[PDB]
Amino acid sequence: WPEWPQHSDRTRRKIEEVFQSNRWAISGYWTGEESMERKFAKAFADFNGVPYCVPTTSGSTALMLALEALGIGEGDEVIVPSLTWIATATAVLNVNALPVFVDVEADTYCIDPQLIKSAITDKTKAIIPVHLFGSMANMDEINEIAQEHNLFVIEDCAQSHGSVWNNQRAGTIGDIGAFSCQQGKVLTAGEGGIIVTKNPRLFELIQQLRADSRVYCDDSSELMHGDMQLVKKGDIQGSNYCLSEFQSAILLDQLQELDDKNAIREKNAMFLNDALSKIDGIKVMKRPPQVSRQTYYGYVFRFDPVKFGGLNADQFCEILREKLNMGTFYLHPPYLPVHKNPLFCPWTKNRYLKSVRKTEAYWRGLHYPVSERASGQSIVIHHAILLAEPSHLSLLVDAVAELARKFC
Amino acid sequence: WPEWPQHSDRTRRKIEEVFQSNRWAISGYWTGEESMERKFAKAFADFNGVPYCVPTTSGSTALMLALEALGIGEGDEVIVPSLTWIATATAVLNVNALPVFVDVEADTYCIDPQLIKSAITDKTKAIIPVHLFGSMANMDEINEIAQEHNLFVIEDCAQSHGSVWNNQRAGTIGDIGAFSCQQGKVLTAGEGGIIVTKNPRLFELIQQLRADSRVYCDDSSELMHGDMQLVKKGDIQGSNYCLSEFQSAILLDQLQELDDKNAIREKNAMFLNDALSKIDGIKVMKRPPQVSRQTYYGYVFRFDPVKFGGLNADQFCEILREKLNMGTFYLHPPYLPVHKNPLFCPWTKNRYLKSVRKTEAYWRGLHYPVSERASGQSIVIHHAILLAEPSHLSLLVDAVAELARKFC
Ligand SMILES: Cc1ncc(COP(=O)(O)O)c(CN)c1O
Ligand SMILES: Cc1ncc(COP(=O)(O)O)c(CN)c1O
Repeated sequence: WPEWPQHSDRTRRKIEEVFQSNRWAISGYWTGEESMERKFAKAFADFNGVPYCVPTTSGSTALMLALEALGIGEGDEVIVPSLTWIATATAVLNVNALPVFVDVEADTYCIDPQLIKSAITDKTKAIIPVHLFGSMANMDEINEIAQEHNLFVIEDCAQSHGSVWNNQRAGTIGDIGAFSCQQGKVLTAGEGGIIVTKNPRLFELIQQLRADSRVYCDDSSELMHGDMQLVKKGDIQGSNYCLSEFQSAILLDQLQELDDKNAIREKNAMFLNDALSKIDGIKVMKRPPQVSRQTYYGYVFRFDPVKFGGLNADQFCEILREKLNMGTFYLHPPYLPVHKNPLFCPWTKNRYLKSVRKTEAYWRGLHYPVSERASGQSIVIHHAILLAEPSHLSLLVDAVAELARKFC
Repeated sequence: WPEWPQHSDRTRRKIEEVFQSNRWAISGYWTGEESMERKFAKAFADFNGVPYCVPTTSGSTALMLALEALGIGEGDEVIVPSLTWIATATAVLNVNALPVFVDVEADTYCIDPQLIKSAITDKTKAIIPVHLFGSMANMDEINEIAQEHNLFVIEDCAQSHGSVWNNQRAGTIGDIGAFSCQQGKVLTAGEGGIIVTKNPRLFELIQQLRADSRVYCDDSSELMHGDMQLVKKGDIQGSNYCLSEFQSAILLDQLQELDDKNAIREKNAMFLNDALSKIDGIKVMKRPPQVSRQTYYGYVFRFDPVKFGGLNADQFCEILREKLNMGTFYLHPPYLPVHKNPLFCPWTKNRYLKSVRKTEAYWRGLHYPVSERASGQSIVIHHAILLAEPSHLSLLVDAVAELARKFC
């Protein structure tokens, strides 16, 4: 089976270019030509059809800085989906705000717009929709709600680089878009993050937030070898969340084939959708008409335990991995909801305000039915598998079909 | 003149090893052999003679996590020197605590122990001494004060990798040591950070704080290809501050020659100390008897404006750079004190608690005479210059000597 990550001599070439420039950080001085960071930023901005792009250290930090740039802090509430990686919620706690969970839709696993209004209070300042696995949150409904209630929208696109909703790439629709480039993502450098926005003011603030209150110099063409490209601004307090040049170089390389590989993943995902949907008891995810291009970080399908011998997703996956010989990293059940995830334990850290970290019972006692049911009756196939030949993917289909015949 | 950073085919070899392992992140699965992160951690721990080492994303984040691990948060005060990079103070604000500045010593530019007591209040929980440029803070005095007042000590070693005080490497003396591996530092991968501690409990907490509440599995030798090396713990809430494998690889390479290069820098620094000290009006930094090995991230010497035509450090440096033909990055005046640095502007961010960010007047109105005088009558030579041949360094000495004769 295809493995992940993937590299080529082109990747090595980009790394060699960093060594030749002898500039390993954006805070390093100008050595003659543009930094890998800015070259990648320009390329990704074009890819996303978004005015501004600022690379950073991780998707988690990308989310945090997005919140900081919007002026979110103590006393504020931010609405987030219960089903997602814990970072979507911890980024909120990191800025002293309170994450407020809302359940997801049964057929997309993305935040349910019809449950958002009920969670809005006078403290609500933003919503962080997540385009989970291989689906997009309903940005039409979400932006309508955000507009009516004067709320900001931050798109968590860590699992949807390149997805398109009504001809707008994921991340360009909300006020600020955040991406992760951690190893498992479709665009990766091992570690890495990306922030994008259409607003010029936010672009300046984001730069400062990740470069110790600094911004790019007025004109890079006027720079001489030895001159600093980052200059003081001081409009907003920032810290160091600069991506290394080695990572920006790898991202530049990986980006050149992102659209093509996403196209392959989608072709195969659709193939699976039509094949798996014919099996009684299997339900594929519902694709919104507004989505013209879907990036599949993870291919998800659901099953009815009643029609599959009462198996839970863990057992279902174990059976499939044995039959297909693929690793746990590549075929497994979805995350546990954030409020139930052992990795989510805000109350254990004094750094968090007592008013927002609450107590163990406060979070664990929350109830979000749809999100909770997900890890028990859904199967997630990592995108690398979607790069395999159709003949190979057919084996997965046959496996699910066999298992089904075993209970029919 | 020698430039920085510096690499070799050994550096390229380490990078190729990461590509061969196809594991680019510590959160990636086991691919057969130990991660670059753990190999570097083990090597650096041996280098520092410290029990535990956890690599992270930056020196700024290293400081922040050190504070989080010690339980520092809202309502706490942390004593820091006025003369240092702004991160020493912003890391404190990042955990919702209040940084409290103390002036530095005239002949070392490190926090003045005799001024620390006066700053201690019932809210004080820790002290963050910084081993600035080419000097070490008096750890004897600081640990005595910390012991008497029940305070934690976090050593900011971003500018002193390898320094030795009473046969203990910088960072191993306090409760937790933090290091930066940003491009300009003596040990670098473009971006990067390191945390070290002697305490087993803190080691576990630090791991979780940088890996989303996870720790290393019980035994890596029992791991099969495909298995995750990071496992859930949940004793303390963490976020993602994992160093990429590419960076850990470069650090492993750079570490192998760190001690030798530091030895060269020190030999040359001493040469300069004996030569420059003979010039009327020039004062070298005072080296504590307890320091047996001094890492010179920056070589600093002071001058008496009264004996040097009233020149300020900026003009003095401009003259020297013209005569020696070296860049501003390599020869320049010290930082402005943190409270006066335009990059330090806590009041501009809502993320910070109103109680700790205060106002512009609160910080800018502070007064720390020694730290303030530093940027006006001190010259800093970047460590790369200290790797030059003695004959070349003599040119610097001749330049200062010429300038002196011009005012005599
Ligand atoms: C929705 C979401 N947000 C944020 C993150 C964090 O990304 P990172 O591990 O690069 O800090 C992830 C997982 N990578 C995620 O799935
Ligand atoms: C004392 C000190 N602390 C922390 C830092 C921050 O280091 P970093 O740029 O790797 O986040 C620096 C400068 N690198 C520093 O001099």
